[PDB]
Amino acid sequence: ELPPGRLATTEDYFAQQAKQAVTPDVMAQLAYMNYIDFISPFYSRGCSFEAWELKHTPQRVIKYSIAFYAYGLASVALIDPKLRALAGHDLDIAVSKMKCKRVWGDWEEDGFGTDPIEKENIMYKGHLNLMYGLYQLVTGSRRYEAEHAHLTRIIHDEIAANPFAGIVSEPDNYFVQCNSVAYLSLWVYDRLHGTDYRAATRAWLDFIQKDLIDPERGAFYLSYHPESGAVKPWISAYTTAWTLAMVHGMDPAFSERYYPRFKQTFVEVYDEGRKARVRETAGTDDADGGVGLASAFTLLLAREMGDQQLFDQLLNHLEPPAKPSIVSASLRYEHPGSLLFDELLFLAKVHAGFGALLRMPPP
Amino acid sequence: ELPPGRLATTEDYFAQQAKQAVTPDVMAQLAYMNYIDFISPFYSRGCSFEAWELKHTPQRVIKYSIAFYAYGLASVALIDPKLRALAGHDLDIAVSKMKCKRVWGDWEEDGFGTDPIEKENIMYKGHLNLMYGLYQLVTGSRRYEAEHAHLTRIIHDEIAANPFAGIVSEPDNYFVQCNSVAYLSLWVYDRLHGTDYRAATRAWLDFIQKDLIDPERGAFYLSYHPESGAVKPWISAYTTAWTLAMVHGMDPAFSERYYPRFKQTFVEVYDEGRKARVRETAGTDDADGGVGLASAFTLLLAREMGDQQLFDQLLNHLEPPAKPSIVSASLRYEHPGSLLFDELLFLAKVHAGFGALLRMPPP
Amino acid sequence: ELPPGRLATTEDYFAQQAKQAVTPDVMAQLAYMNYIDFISPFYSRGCSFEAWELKHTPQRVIKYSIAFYAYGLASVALIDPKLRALAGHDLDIAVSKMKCKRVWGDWEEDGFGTDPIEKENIMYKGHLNLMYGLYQLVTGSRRYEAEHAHLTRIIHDEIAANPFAGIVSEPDNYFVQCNSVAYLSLWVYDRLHGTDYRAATRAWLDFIQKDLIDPERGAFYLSYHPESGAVKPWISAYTTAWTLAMVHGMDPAFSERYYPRFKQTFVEVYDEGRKARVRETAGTDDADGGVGLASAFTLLLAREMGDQQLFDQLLNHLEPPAKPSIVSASLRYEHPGSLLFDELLFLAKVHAGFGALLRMPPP
Amino acid sequence: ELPPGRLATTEDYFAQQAKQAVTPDVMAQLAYMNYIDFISPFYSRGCSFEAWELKHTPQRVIKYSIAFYAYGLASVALIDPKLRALAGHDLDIAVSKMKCKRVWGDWEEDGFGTDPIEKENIMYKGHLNLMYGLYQLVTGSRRYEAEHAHLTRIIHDEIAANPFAGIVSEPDNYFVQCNSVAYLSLWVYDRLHGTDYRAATRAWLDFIQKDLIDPERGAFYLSYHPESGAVKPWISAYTTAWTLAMVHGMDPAFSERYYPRFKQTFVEVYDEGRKARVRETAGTDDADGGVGLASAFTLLLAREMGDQQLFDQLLNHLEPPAKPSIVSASLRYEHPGSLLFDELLFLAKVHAGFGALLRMPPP
Amino acid sequence: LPPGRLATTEDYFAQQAKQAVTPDVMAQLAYMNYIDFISPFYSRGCSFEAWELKHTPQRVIKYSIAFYAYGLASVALIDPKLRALAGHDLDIAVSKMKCKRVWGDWEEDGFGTDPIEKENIMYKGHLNLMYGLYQLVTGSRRYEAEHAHLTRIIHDEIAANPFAGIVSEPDNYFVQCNSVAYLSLWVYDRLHGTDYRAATRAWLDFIQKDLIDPERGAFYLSYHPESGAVKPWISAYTTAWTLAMVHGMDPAFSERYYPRFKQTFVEVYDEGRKARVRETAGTDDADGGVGLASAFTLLLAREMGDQQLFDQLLNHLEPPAKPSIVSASLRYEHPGSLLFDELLFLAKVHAGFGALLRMPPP
Repeated sequence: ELPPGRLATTEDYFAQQAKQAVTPDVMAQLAYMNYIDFISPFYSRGCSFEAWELKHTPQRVIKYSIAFYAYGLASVALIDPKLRALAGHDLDIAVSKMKCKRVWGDWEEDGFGTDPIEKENIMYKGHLNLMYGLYQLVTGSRRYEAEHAHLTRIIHDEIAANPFAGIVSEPDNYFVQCNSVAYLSLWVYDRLHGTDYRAATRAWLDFIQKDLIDPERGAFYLSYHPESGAVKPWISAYTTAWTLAMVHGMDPAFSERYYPRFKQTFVEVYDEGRKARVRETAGTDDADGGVGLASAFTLLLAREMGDQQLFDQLLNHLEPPAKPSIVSASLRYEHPGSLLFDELLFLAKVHAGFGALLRMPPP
Repeated sequence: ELPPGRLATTEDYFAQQAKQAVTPDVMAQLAYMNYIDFISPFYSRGCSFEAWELKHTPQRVIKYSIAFYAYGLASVALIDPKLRALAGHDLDIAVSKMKCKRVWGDWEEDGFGTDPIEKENIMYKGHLNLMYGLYQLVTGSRRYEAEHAHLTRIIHDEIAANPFAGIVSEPDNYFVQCNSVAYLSLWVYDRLHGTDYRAATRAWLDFIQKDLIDPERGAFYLSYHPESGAVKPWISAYTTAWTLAMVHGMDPAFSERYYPRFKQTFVEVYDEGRKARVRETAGTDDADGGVGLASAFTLLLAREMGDQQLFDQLLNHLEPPAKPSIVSASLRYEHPGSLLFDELLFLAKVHAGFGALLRMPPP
Repeated sequence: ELPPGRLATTEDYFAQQAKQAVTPDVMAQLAYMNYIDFISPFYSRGCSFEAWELKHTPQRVIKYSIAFYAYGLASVALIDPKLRALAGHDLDIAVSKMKCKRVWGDWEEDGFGTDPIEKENIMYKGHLNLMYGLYQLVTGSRRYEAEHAHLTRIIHDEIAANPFAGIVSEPDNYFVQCNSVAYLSLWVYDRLHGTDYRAATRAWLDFIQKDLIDPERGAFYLSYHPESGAVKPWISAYTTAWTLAMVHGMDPAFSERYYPRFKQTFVEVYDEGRKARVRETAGTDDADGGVGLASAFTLLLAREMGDQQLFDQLLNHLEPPAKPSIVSASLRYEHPGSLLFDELLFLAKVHAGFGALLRMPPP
Repeated sequence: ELPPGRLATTEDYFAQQAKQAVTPDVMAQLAYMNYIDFISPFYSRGCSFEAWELKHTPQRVIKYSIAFYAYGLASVALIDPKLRALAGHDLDIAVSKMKCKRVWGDWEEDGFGTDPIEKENIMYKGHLNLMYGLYQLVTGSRRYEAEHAHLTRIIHDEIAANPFAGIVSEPDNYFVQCNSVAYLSLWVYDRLHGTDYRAATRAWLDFIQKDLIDPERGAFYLSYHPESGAVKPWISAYTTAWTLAMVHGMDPAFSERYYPRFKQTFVEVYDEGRKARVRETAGTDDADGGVGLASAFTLLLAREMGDQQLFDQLLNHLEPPAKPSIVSASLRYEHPGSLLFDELLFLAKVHAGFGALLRMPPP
Repeated sequence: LPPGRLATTEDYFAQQAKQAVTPDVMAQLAYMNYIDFISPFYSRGCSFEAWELKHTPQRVIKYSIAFYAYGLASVALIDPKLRALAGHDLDIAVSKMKCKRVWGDWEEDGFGTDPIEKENIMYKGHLNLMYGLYQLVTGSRRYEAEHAHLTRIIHDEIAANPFAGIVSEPDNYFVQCNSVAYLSLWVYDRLHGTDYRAATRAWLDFIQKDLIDPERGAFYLSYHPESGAVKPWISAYTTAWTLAMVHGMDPAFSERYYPRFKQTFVEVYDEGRKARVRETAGTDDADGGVGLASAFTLLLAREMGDQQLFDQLLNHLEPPAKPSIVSASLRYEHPGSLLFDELLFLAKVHAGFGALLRMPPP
């Protein structure tokens, strides 16, 4: 059956790639993304952010919104070849908008520098480098090749120069989740050019397993701070869910080791097995604390790991209270339950696996 | 009878040109446009937009407001010779205001360039080139002749240089409706100077019939993107209504072919044949989705095509809930149902046909 | 008797000059104008507009507020010699405040220039030139003589250089009412210096009788636009009332010709002959449309023309619903019915005739 | 007895100097003035006006607030020697704050000049010159001696240059009350240095008795305007009360002459002799019109003239409806009835007489 | 456990011995560190989102950051597993303290463009103590150059003044702000083996002559060197803060006045279960003025080892503030004063300013 308040079955979402068609509700999300002049997020390459003003997206989170849209569009390209030209066009726009000062300008306003790419700031330039790669996989266009080579060399050189494996975001803030994106961006560059930038990944997976994970609980600590050597002593569900999802595309064995322990630690099954919600940290019964993204990031992880049961449970918790409706063949939510809501449900519904995106066949 | 909340019969609007007089409610709209110091839209040539601030007109849509007023005024000049001097004065102001940075400045704010005319941006300069032509047909004034020749040569050269037939708006955004205006502006230049810029029209009508239209449904796709070759895979009522209305003035056979199919696809007759409302896309029962202009643009198409029944039905849907009143011989609407409301009802009530404007007798 | 909500009889207002005393309510208006530190309009020469902020006076209309106060004060000087020194002091302040950028700055904000006097802008500099003259008639002070000569020569030279008789306001906007003030300012300069700048008046009265008036209806068209020669094809009561009032001081025969026709066209007597209200244009029953000044400007015209009956009727319409009260010997209105309310009722109550102000005896 | 809503008896206020102690409520006012970090008026020398922002004090009136606090503090120094060091410290701050541009900057914003001291502006620099003097009488400090000599010489030279006796405020605005302060400041300089700047006072008292006072009513006209010779033809209670209070310190005979006539003209005793309120002008029954300070300035005059009965009557009108309370040994009013409320009640409660302040013994 | 309290007074006082913070202190550290962008200790940036959300007035941000820092230095001493974290938070505390949002009132008031060069001890005293506590906790020489520069400015300015200490605003002398400056010299001396603290004896002599009422054990509000004036009101928050800091330099001084301070200002109520603190004399009203007398006295009670008064004050302060833990993170629905979560944090963990001085190295 179709549980109440849902738009399509878990069977339907997982069958999209095989049926070579997106579900009607994913098509209605692409319509929200592309249809109305000026105010749709993928209307033009311009430095126009009307779509994010209307959703009340905080400035600091727009970079994550654009990136999550981009990762979803790369899966749409793989699902339906008739939509691959459209997905490529949207990715062109995603890259253009990602480079606008509205998106990266927090870096300058906080006093960290005038150039968002030259040093640090992996939370921005990791996502940008992955988007450059996914654009070229999807389209075969060399439009951003020069910028892509420049940013990839910056990421490689900065990893090589650091005593810890990886790159900080704000100075003296190290986040595994933001590093995972940077490392995946090196895999994609290597797939495009036959280079071996991804070689640095082994050292990184060794490093994050020493100080930054609780292996019994299958959960990463919130953050690391190289100057003091401090690890914030709380484990984080959203941090772990995101990291495991991306690492599965580079070292599947790593994510398969920790995933069942991650679920025991954080996932609460309820309503006689029909629903699930995710605790953000230990020592609490409360779901979706902190940034409120544990359930939505776990939905993406469930998709990456092929876990239909947990996917169905999480989507039954997340989607119905958001009261989705289709108006003029376009998807809207009356009560989005978190930041980045339509972005993450879109991405989770279409996600083909970061592994599959790496191996994407040419046009 | 006169249906309730309407100001004049469909017979009266269609009879204006023959009776050589505008209806009282059209005269009351011209009064709103011209009467009150400072706050009327056609008060002066200055870069003053108080009239648009009071209507809460979004910046990006002011260019369309001024242009629609201009197209209406050109029909007023043809209807009533006693109003032709007034119409000419308002068109002078329309051109002046259209050149103010408040109107075109989105082009610079989005990062596309400091000059709105030199390349691309046909959604602005197409309307501006048509207004230059209509000003000169109405008045016989050579005030803008030099600017008109310069912009016409830019449009001609840009068409000749493109591998696709026509000109983009934002870079890599191609809209048939905005191109239709550019092509009509070449017909008007040709009428004024005995040139053959309109020769490029055949190639354009061939091109938009290959990839950009669904001929069974008589409906254009939303947009085309030359870099990717992508066509947004949704059909658009407002896009089609506007395009067919303008093309009818250049190749009437083209619009006559698609019009009946356009009506089957999008038009919903309701209230026992008294009213009509227009769906914006396929796969929905919802009227006036998207930008919300399908009904109002179809009202203009009905006028262009001489379809009194559909004109009457659409106006019975649009005008009454907007609660029009005449106060001190000046027309206002308490609840305009869309953007550009008074502009499009004005234009639809007076529209003599784009063909007739081309053949306008001298003063 | 004294109708309800009125403060004094029409007989009393018309008798003030003969009794050599203003009525107590006019004295209470002078107190509003002069009494309270900082917030009274005539507190100081400074560029301080607290009095206009408290009345919510729109920026563009402050120049008209100051001017109307000034015209009233010139009549106060003529009515009561004991108040002539005070009236002169208020006129000093009126001239100073008129020259503040808060007052003329719209000229620069609209993009027309950085100097409000060098060319055009007669709606500002006409009023300023008349105020310079009235200040010197009232006081005998040579304080502004140099500025007065400079501005009078600018107005004279600009009239001489124009192919039409007079001067525009905004570029290509000609208003008879604003020109009437400029021409009267030349009569006043001539009275002060024995010059013949007023000679240009004959050509102006000839010109405004050809194209700008409807002689059967005794009413001026809204405006004239010299580039196109277009006349906005609506007649205006406030335009006509103001123009006839000022022209009566230069060519009384002209205003006497049109006044009875003006009243038939626009004035509605109601409440069994006790009240009157003025239509702003033709083809309406609605009173005080447009800027909403037709009744108040007609009150001043009735005073200028010596029409006690119409004066009484208009004041019975205007004053009572405004709910005037005297607090601490100072006049206030709870519900002013229009812009410039206290200014125009003040001016109409004291107005000695523009002819009489011209012939003002020395101090 | 102690009337209801009062904090201390008139007997207690008048006995403070003799008992060498301020009343508890005066001590609680000094606490409001000095206690809370940042937001108390006498917190620091800085250009910080948080205390005046919280009381919503209009910018133009801050100069008067600081000055009235200063005059009160000079009496506190005389009443209680244990508080004289504190009073001196507060006067140091009063002088510093008085010199901040927030306080004098209206002079520049109005266009009268960039220097508030060089010419005119006696409403500011009169108060500043008196404060320099009172600071030095109270403390013996030579901190401001150089500035004090410079400003005293400016005042002396400007009096000597004027054809009328005294100095204008805004150009062409002469106020007796603001002049009275300037003249008293010369008496204080003379007491400090054995000079004879006060010699100019005889000519000033002769001048203000000719044109500026109504001798029958014992009341000064609102203001004088030297360029026109105009006297605003209304008498002013607050103007007269302030002037007589200050003149009593220089020529007691002058104030004793007019005081009984001032009370007949303006003071209304009510509630069977228990209360009094003061009319601001003639030809009204309304109390505290205009700036609303007639009652509070008359309270200070009653104190200066030793009139316990009128002091008690006015304080019974002013204090109770203001709903005073002491919280944490600090005085507040829930409903202050006028501008400068706590400042003027403070000053009136402590005022030792301007004569006594002149004769202040050294520390 | 009284209702609306989160932990017993026994639990807070036992933290150092148990080498663990209580769960509610851990939940305060989580509020301080957990959520991206909006948590106060998220980054070194000149970003004040955390203080915008708490509606912290500009002039008081400097005190918020400093009180967090003093609490974190005690956390380092209580739980060695949290000492690296506390060091990281102190790094951020110092960075944020140097942002113009924090010190910029000095320039807006017209006193100067440099907040460190002269005067302004209410700012640079706290900053100099934070530089010291950062280096005690971490061993990091990151700020050593700035710390030496500011310490030498404070020493030279004390040496130049005819009164013992340094003004805040020009001609405003506050004992509480000076107490911090002097303690910052003790910490510099502990780090470098210098004798800047030598100036302390003259300072304790001076504040006992004119600035205290010894019968009432209470300091006057402020002193003004140009006039020699002492504002003639005694202040509870002024005294509580000063006695707490002086206890770390001259314990005998604070032990002399503490019992008299309590008689003068502290009101025990609700049958001995609660206490609240009068801000001045001649009033029955509690927590007048800046409203910090009760919260500063809670810190003093902790410094002086007075469990009974600590329990009484916390029973007055915490329950009406309606604390709750959501997702292992502490919030208060109705904070009863400025700097509420900052001062309850500091009072719950405070090991004594003496103990912080003697902090064992990394």
